Amino acid sequence: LALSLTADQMVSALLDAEPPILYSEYDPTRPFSSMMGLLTNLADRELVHMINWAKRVPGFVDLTLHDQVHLLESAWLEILMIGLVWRSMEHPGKLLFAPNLLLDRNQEGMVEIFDMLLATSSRFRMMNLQGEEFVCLKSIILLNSGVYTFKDHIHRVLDKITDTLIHLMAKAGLTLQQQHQRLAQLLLILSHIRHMSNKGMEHLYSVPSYDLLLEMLDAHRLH
Amino acid sequence: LSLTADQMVSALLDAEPPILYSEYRPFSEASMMGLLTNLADRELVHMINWAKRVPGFVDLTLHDQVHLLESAWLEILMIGLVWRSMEHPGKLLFAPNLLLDRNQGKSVEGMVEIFDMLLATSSRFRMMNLQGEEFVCLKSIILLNSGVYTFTLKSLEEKDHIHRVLDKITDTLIHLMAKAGLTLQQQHQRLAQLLLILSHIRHMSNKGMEHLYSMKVVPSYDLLLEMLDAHRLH
Ligand SMILES: CCCN1CC[C@@H](CCc2ccc([C@@H]3c4ccc(O)cc4CC4(CC4)N3C(=O)c3ccccc3)cc2)C1
Ligand SMILES: CCCN1CC[C@@H](CCc2ccc([C@@H]3c4ccc(O)cc4CC4(CC4)N3C(=O)c3ccccc3)cc2)C1
Repeated sequence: LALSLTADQMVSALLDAEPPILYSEYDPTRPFSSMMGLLTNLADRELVHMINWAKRVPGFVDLTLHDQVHLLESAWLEILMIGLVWRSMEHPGKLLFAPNLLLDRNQEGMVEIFDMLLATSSRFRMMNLQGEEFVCLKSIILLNSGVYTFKDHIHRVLDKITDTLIHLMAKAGLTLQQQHQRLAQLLLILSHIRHMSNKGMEHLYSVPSYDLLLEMLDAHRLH
Repeated sequence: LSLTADQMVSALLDAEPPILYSEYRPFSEASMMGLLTNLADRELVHMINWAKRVPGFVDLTLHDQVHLLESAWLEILMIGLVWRSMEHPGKLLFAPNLLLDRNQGKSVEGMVEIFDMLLATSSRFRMMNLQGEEFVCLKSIILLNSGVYTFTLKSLEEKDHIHRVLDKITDTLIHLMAKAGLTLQQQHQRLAQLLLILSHIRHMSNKGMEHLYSMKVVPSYDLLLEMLDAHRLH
């Protein structure tokens, strides 16, 4: 039934599903120093809203809960990262983790990933990434990050998102050549977001459990 | 940059490296990694020659060429392996005389996880019926794209050039698919499917990089620079 939405209906649904921007849980009256504790706590709170968002991506909830959890397990860090890059676009050289937690690169192994995220924000700024495009990209990360590491339904939803992205670019006046060129440009940034998630995962080990994710998904009560 | 799509395909097909063999030290679990390392080392030399023939690559500085190869070489080995393996379900065709199944990939801690990811990519290629012309385009995208987000006025010019070459490879992939008779819808859908596989190949390369370091092991910047930094005396 979700595969029957029009491109405009798909965009509207994704825009409406957007999660809120959360704040860091630091007392702004106290001394600043604890950064990883604040960032970890923010990420933990941002996961619940991510799950609520995922449940509104058309087609996601037609999957079994087991497969929903596996997609979230694969995608959650990439999704946190692309959200961070999106909100940092208009803050050259800085990362807007929260509206009260804007850090620059001067604030072991952290700067390497900080620089990669700053480079993604700058690429988004160079391409003039639109909000409608960003929500489609985030939905593609959710469905594609865990699809090879477990499928037909996932691929049909991914195809619908590609159609929606192309529709947005055609509506913006791009030529057919510019549409395919921009689609490729946006999807190649996803490979860099995967790379960052991989390197970020290494840095953090230097993971939300299946049960935690399943609990956040709040299963229906008639099994 | 002025090549047509047809000329791009032709240049990429002509640049393709040869399929190398393993030595004919009999094969055993104990000798496996030595055999695979020796093969990869020989493939890397041909990979350098191939890269210099990818349109637009040698227009970049030496330093940037090295950086792009440093970031891409394992992905390139892997996608080559997945392509060689596409017609052999359940097996990885490292060489025509070195065709392994995943039970052979269990002797080393952490190998079977990567082996399975590679088999899954091979299966995906097969389900998509990936064409040879599409493959060489994807391999060229990996070369130009994997390191472009990890690099001055010269750097800005290099990045603009890389993105222009990437755009012409996109145009080439679309041309191939149009020529194959796909609708415009099917063309953008297949372009997206192909490019999303590159995210999985990046993931496999990062996991592979961790596995290689767990064992002992990469081409140094200086080694890659030595092979790329050729003289003109031959
Ligand atoms: C209860 C189960 C355990 N939990 C479950 C979930 C797990 C959470 C681990 C965790 C801890 C911290 C981050 C932040 C963070 C926070 C919010 C954001 O939106 C984005 C980010 C981006 C990010 C990922 C790179 N990050 C860093 O700090 C960082 C930024 C630049 C350079 C180096 C590091 C994300 C994720 C811990
Ligand atoms: C001083 C210079 C040092 N050299 C520089 C170059 C470096 C070479 C390290 C090196 C050693 C071995 C591989 C093989 C290999 C060989 C050929 C192929 O086409 C592809 C592959 C694929 C690959 C990377 C995953 N692999 C494995 O074994 C493997 C396969 C499945 C699961 C787990 C592991 C590649 C690369 C060492």
